[PDB]
Amino acid sequence: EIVQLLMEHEQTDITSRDSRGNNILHALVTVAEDFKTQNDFVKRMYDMILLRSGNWELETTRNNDGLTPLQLAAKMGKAEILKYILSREIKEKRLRSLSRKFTDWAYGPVSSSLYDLTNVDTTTDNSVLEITVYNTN
Amino acid sequence: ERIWRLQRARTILEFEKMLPEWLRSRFRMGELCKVAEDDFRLCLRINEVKWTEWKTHVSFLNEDPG
Amino acid sequence: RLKKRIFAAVSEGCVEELVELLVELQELCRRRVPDFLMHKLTASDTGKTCLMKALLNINPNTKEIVRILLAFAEENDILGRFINAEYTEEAYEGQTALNIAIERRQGDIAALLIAAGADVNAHAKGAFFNPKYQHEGFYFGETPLALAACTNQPEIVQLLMEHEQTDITSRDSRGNNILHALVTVAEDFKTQNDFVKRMYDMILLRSGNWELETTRNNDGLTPLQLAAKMGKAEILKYILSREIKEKRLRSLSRKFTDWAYGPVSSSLYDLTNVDTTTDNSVLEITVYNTNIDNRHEMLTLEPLHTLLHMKWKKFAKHMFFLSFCFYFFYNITLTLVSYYRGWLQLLGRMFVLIWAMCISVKEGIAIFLLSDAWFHFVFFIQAVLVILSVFLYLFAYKEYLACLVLAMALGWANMLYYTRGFQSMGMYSVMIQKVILHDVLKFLFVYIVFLLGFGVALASLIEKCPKDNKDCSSYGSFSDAVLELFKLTIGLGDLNIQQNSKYPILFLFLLITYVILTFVLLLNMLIALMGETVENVSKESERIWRLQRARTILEFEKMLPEWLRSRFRMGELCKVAEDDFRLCLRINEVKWTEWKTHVSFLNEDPG
Repeated sequence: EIVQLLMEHEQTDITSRDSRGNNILHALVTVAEDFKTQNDFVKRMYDMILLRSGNWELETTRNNDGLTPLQLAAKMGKAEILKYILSREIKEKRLRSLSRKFTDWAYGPVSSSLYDLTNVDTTTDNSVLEITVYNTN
Repeated sequence: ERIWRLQRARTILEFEKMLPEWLRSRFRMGELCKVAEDDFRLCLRINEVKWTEWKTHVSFLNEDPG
Repeated sequence: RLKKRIFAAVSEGCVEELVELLVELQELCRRRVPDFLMHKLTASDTGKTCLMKALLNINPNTKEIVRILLAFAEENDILGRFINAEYTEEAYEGQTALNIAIERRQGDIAALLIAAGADVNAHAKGAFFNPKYQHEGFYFGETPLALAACTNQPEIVQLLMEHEQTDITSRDSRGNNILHALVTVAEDFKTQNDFVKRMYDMILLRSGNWELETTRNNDGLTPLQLAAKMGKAEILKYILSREIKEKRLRSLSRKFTDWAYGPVSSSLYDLTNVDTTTDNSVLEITVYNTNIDNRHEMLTLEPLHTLLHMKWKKFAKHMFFLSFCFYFFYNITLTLVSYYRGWLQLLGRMFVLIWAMCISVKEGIAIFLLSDAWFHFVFFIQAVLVILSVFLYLFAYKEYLACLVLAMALGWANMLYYTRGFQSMGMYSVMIQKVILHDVLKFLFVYIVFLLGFGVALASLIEKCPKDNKDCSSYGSFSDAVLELFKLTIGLGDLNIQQNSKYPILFLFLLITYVILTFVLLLNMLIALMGETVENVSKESERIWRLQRARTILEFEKMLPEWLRSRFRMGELCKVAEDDFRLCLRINEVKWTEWKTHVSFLNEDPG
């Protein structure tokens, strides 16, 4: 409730970056732990905030360590938030451009979905796939 | 099995990092697909079959299944 | 200009006004006719009508759009060619506007189209609707009724069957009728939650006949035999025992209750295409079909289990034991011939050559029809070695004794095949057979690589000249080193500081590492792994042995004469209905769980 109050407030700045460089999504990633602990309310808040401000601005930024909240979830050990972020299906046709997974065609039970490799597929400098493999911590 | 998948994975990425820049770009797993009006992004196709939950398909990309 | 505004107008459907307006411009522009409006209103490349493109996109206004389209097409009397039009493209060929409304789960529009004269019998044969390499494509059957059935839509199925013009018995391009289609689809309970069995029942009970289930697709299979070829157990249990309670359609059941009194009841099963009096039956397929690996649960079903049991108790037991005797005497005579090298050779050796030739011919014929058959290779190799040793004994050569004794030892290794007649030893030999495959081989590979490593490791150090003393240098070429290591594993090998080895410390270290890597590590690892496999195999070993025993049973059955085979003829004639006489198998049962008054039964007097 308080989150919706603050975002609905016209003066709130959703994209604000704290002293560490983290915006709100980085913060939600550095927190979230596991299902046996938090019962997964962080994924819900992450979705809520993204859908509430339509943009790639939040998820494309970088904290002072030079990481997007996706790459940050890769550096840290957070699987439950990474599955969510890494496959998103947004059903509402307005905000559907924010999804990372799409259904190319579906007929009966058979369906061919489609995934987005931008920061994943290791055509970039440090991607999600290089981190999850070479990260020994 | 998961541990072996991890080791195999690290070998795979090593061999990828040992390739020339052009031969590396020769493979380039994925394909260009048009998601939205201005959005063209490299995508990876995965086919699925699910008998559990049925629905009328509304949001999709192409009408004609290929 | 005009067409694209229409296709986009129905695709969007957010504005039905400019659909009415654009259509009005079409009718006014029609004053130049039925074929014209179809050409202008139908996409020429793919043959897609606007009605198709209107159904492909489901928005809340779609129903009214379809109504407007059908009224506009009826006002010009194009309604006949307008609905029944279909894709001309190679991949989508045959698809009609009804397949789309059924695929998208729209019941109202499907009804409107049916009542509007839509073809319910239209087969859609594309490359997409008849896929090879099933990853990309969907095969539901060609007919629409098969689509509504395979997609789990009971209402639309009842609509189509209640429609007088639908043909239930239609056979698609592959030869499959609707029941074949339901069989090629159904998977398992953990996946589909078993709605296919329900639809199969629904369709059978809806059209009373044996016509559907007695037909054959172009591969020559009934939907029962097809469920046997494929791995489908859940549909096969259903089909294979059916109890239909309604007295009208009761003639379609494959299981009947002969009599029931209190808890005790004697049911009765139907063996027609099951019991292997036909060419390829349900029982021959589930056994000899190697493409499944579901055959565990396949042979535990109701009639099959007791068919195998009854055959064993009738004949296959005595043929199996008898075979054991004739092979046992053979191998003894083979040993007594091998051990002592007047009239003993003349008496026995002839029989050795005879029965060896018989094994060679029979196992050879069986090996021409090709991990289950691995014995047929071994017995054949034995027979080849025996008769070969006989040829080299008649001819003058010294190599005959080698083949003879090797054949003998191989024979005593082939005693194992006859342990499958007993339950306690059968499961044992099964567990051995799996241990050799999963565990021991991995050990022997990684061990032989070490023998080959340390062999050349040590031979090069002991490689110094013996100085014409064979006892000074214990290690000659690479052979003696490997042999000495294998001695050391048994405890025979001689471990000492060796003269002629210029590096006695390195030598000793490199040998101790061999002992450690072998014993305290890689040999115990094997024991742990075997301890892991025994736990998983202990559950399925009985079923596996039941499978092997089953294949032996069917083999002995196929080796009988036509008359002696018909002498047994498991089952009995029983009168199910007025004209129905069918060979049946009786199975007595006692169930305390659920009580009911017995209404449908066969005889009143329990016997």
